Amino acid sequence: KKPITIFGPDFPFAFDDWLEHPAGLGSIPAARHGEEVAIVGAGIAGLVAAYELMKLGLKPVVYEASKMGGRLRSQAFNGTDGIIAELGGMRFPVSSTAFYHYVDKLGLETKPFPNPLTPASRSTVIDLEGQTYYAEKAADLPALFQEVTDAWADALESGARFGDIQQAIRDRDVPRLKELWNTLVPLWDDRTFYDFVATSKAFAKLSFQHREVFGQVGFGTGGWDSDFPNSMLEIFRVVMTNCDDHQHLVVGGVEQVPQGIWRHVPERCAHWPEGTSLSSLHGGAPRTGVKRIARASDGRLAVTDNWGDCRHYAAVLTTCQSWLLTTQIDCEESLFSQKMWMALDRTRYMQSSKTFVMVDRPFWKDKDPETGRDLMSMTLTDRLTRGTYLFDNGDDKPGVICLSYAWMSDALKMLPHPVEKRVQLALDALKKIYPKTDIAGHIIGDPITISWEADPHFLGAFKGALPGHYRYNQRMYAHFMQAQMPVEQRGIFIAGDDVSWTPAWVEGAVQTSLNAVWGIMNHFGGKTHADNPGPGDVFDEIGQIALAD
Amino acid sequence: KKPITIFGPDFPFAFDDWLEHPAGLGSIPAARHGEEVAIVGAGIAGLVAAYELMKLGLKPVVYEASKMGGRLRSQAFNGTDGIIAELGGMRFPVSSTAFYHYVDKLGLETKPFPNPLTPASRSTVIDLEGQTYYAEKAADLPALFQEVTDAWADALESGARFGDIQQAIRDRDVPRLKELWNTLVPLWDDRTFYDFVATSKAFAKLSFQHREVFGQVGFGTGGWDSDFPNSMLEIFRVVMTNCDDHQHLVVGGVEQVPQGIWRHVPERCAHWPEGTSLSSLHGGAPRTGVKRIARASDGRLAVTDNWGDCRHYAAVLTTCQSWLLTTQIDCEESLFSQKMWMALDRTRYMQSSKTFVMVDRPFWKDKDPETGRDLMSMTLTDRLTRGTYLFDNGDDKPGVICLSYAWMSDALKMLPHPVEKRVQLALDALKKIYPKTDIAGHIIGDPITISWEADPHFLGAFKGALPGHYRYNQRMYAHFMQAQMPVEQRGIFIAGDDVSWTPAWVEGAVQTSLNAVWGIMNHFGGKTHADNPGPGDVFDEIGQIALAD
Ligand SMILES: Cc1cc2nc3c(=O)[nH]c(=O)nc-3n(C[C@H](O)[C@H](O)[C@H](O)COP(=O)(O)OP(=O)(O)OC[C@H]3O[C@@H](n4cnc5c(N)ncnc54)[C@H](O)[C@@H]3O)c2cc1C
Ligand SMILES: Cc1cc2nc3c(=O)[nH]c(=O)nc-3n(C[C@H](O)[C@H](O)[C@H](O)COP(=O)(O)OP(=O)(O)OC[C@H]3O[C@@H](n4cnc5c(N)ncnc54)[C@H](O)[C@@H]3O)c2cc1C
Ligand SMILES: NCCC[C@H](N)C(=O)O
Ligand SMILES: NCCC[C@H](N)C(=O)O
Ligand SMILES: NCCC[C@H](N)C(=O)O
Ligand SMILES: NCCC[C@H](N)C(=O)O
Repeated sequence: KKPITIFGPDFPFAFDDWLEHPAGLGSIPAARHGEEVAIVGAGIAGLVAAYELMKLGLKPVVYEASKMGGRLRSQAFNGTDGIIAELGGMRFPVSSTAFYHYVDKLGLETKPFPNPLTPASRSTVIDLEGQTYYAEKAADLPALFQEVTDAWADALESGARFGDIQQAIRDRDVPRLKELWNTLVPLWDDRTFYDFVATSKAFAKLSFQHREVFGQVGFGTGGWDSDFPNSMLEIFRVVMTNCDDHQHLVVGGVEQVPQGIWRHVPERCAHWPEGTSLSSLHGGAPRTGVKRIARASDGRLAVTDNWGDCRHYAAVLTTCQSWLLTTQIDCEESLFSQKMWMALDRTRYMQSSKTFVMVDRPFWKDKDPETGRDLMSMTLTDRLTRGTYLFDNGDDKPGVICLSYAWMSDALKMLPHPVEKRVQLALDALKKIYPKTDIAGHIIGDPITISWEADPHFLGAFKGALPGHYRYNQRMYAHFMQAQMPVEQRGIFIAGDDVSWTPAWVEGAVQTSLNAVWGIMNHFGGKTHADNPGPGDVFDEIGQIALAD
Repeated sequence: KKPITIFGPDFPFAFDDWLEHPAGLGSIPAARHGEEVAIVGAGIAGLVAAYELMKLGLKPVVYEASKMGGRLRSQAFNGTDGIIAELGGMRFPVSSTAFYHYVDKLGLETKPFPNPLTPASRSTVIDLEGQTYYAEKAADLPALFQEVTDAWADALESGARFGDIQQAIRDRDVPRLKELWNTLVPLWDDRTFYDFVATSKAFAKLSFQHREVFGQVGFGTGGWDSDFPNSMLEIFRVVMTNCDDHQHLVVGGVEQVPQGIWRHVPERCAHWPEGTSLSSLHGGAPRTGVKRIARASDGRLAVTDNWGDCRHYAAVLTTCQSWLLTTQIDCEESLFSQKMWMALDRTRYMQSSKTFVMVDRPFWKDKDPETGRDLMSMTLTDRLTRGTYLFDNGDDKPGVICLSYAWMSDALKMLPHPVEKRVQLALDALKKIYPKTDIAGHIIGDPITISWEADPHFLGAFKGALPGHYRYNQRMYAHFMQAQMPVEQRGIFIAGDDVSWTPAWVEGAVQTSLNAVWGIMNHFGGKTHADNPGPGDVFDEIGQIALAD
């Protein structure tokens, strides 16, 4: 059967085909070869754009204020080789075909992520209101859990034509997909996920506790409560494109994706000599953080770095999170329309924390000879840790444990606390769940934590779309299409997962980046090859519907 | 006409009458006079309770981990007398009768708060998408604003029987209020404010922009967007009890409320000698922060402070924000039912930042002879400052300007930034609005800022009730009623504005405190006088409806 992929629904362009086609993404007039384009941010969106623009014969100049990779960050533990904690993105749905294009291009290895109740996880434990349930398959759970699942399946089929939309995605039937999706847009933009859940037939006829347990742990594979306030359109996108199943981790860390793109030598670039990579073009490193972007008096865009160094470019791509164009960069107001500012400024970010330790061995696989149970499981709880994940690196390697992965309120619980207290709070919660398991005794190396909200170069883990934000996201996603733009707004571009329709998913950063590549190519008077048309060649036909004032 | 007051709707008890009645709040058996009751937190809820319990003949022992007054905090500027910035609560609706009972008791002076389009504000400026509107009265504003107001009035009357509910409040017609209110509870618990707005007839027939403007500035008297995700029941409570109009500030700072309660000598206490105040009972200061609460082997509650000192009490009231009973205090898990923990733990906190400067004089009242406009106005914008308030202390005193009062996303935009950058960001935004006004030149003293989310003794400005949180709030509000509780859960109490139905409003802290006074009196075998019945005497009859599982 044809795989589900992140194929629209908003802009069902085949990015994977565009990338794989042997003609390449297009071309730029030879007279513009070697011209510079500024790229703000060295995360996945900045680097994907830089890489493909280099291939088209431009000289991207990437600036990075903090760390290479942005929210793809894999921190090594003390003294180890190949043992990392994924601080940002960690579980990549195989529906992410644009992303996986680069993963494959680098020859990186992936393996199934130990999500609860999957073959990669031996066991799961749910702990709610002081009651603990062990499962090695879904059927092992109390009846309430299958009831929640059935009600969710049914609410999605009844309220979104889930099956029909997924079939259309499988077959890449664009006219059908748009018809279905475009029906849903004005009906669900303005409504929350919780409203979708509460007012569904399947859940309205169940107890409040079914809804509540759905929030805390779902049907035993993951909680939803942090996303309850979001526009249901966001959740539809996630489930319809299977963002929420068949996920892999990148072995050795996903940070190897941005780092590898930086160093990767394409077989063929336009203009550049053999052996050219982004790295070599920069002499090893991106430029420092950007402090200012303004229209210069020669018409170009002036980008000023932290040290006052000012350079001029025909085009500038920004990939930082949207608030940073006010908060961290002095970005001249007339460079975006007031409608674009409102979209960039009203956009909301979700908070997230993760706290990891390393352990001497995957001791959780040991059996409690009294009960038959693993000493420790993938843990979902209403306690402060919320989600605990177990990473097995082989019987003879240390294990890693994400003691707590938390979002929104539960992340904000940890905000002001240092790592020692984070870990202690988590161990004390996990001691309530597993009173007989000595986790502490196995812990080695250093403890690693993060709060994405705290960091001024991110002001959050990822966007979450509120009700009524469809029009904002539509403005942002379409910004790379500039033919109708006032001339004073042209030449600056945006990309990244906040521009995307699917914010907490790396595929959205990749796809928007590729749209910007097309926009920038076009800006330099370039164009796609006639046999491999690109995003902006079809955008007016199959792009996101616009809503009324 | 009889005033609107914060009279239910959930528990329409006449706290004001209770407080004012000459008999007093009740009594406790003489044998228990002088016994201690621990109070965690010296904000308004802890201090009200402590004050009323002292009057009944107990010895409250108040602990405070940080600053007296909690979220009633008035910081004096360098070198000045009587010139303060309100860092927490600042505008107290006159419908807050229990609160104003204590304000009057202390003889404190109040004056109308300079909200937009009131007599206390001379002018207001709205700045949206780069367009600026000046108004000295509502009619000065473009027609869109009156439309938004009409639609909101209409959505409230149509969807909530606002007029009826308000009449029932004016008349303190308890059966009618409850009938009207109880109808709304199951219908709106699970739905957001934005949903109520979008799906109203009045707004559904207006452009998206009408909704949007309503979020950003309302109808020209205040924005609603940070409250859009909350349960609509919360909002109903606000508007029905006039929390959102006729607001006063306390002259010299509202922190004079908690500080004067601490020092106030009642005419008559049971047991204590004349001249007794909370201060004199404590020898001048509350005890330090609490680190632990547990059941002791004598059957009392053990409270352990930061320095390891452990003291035992027949009753403990905690008034810190609910998360802190896991995050900051080791509070023995069996002291609360699991249902209670879940309420305490799931409760969500809103973020808030304010940044104030002092100016040499109220220069904003000067006229621009070219335009006839004030040099500066009460400012509502979509720019990052959001709301700017102007505080006139008289022509011959310095003025105070709250450069930016922001909530949620717009507060999170400032989170990691220091005060200098906060003030500069705000002055730059205000320069875009008022390009001809030199604010900087009038600024003297020190700048003052806060972010309530950042402080570990608060983990936010105040609760905001999410959809589906009615049951949690019902559990917490009712926790002072302990006759059916397991014995192990009795004797600990909670109060404060997160226990209340009206979280960002001081009256809710006062009303819950008073309930807990009742509970604690009852716990010590005391009771109200027959001619002045108290909260728990009528709670089972007029209390908040419970919802089904
Ligand atoms: C906690 C968490 C878990 C996640 N889990 C998943 C997952 O399981 N699966 C999945 O697919 N996706 C996941 N994601 C999302 C994925 O990681 C992102 O969508 C993607 O990494 C974002 O890429 P980006 O290039 O848009 O932005 P970023 O990586 O944010 O890149 C922007 C870069 O801009 C830089 N920058 C900022 N300001 C400046 C300045 N003034 N000058 C120069 N540079 C600047 C930043 O430092 C950063 O490096 C997760 C994200 C988080 C936060
Ligand atoms: C930014 C903001 C604006 C507001 N504006 C308004 C307004 O305009 N009008 C209005 O009516 N209301 C307003 N409020 C609400 C009002 O300020 C609150 O409702 C009220 O002050 C809350 O009082 P409380 O006693 O419940 O809690 P708190 O004031 O939080 O007091 C609890 C105390 O417990 C202490 N504590 C915490 N942990 C411990 C520990 N482990 N041991 C000992 N002590 C501890 C804290 O330090 C704190 O002093 C506002 C609040 C804020 C934050
Ligand atoms: N199970 C009830 C206690 C949960 C605890 N307050 C926590 O957040 O972990
Ligand atoms: N809404 C939960 C966050 C989604 C995130 N991409 C994750 O998979 O963890
Ligand atoms: N409306 C003009 C732009 C606003 C600017 N990004 C700000 O946050 O203030
Ligand atoms: N979040 C809106 C209410 C906040 C507060 N009571 C105020 O008037 O500022």
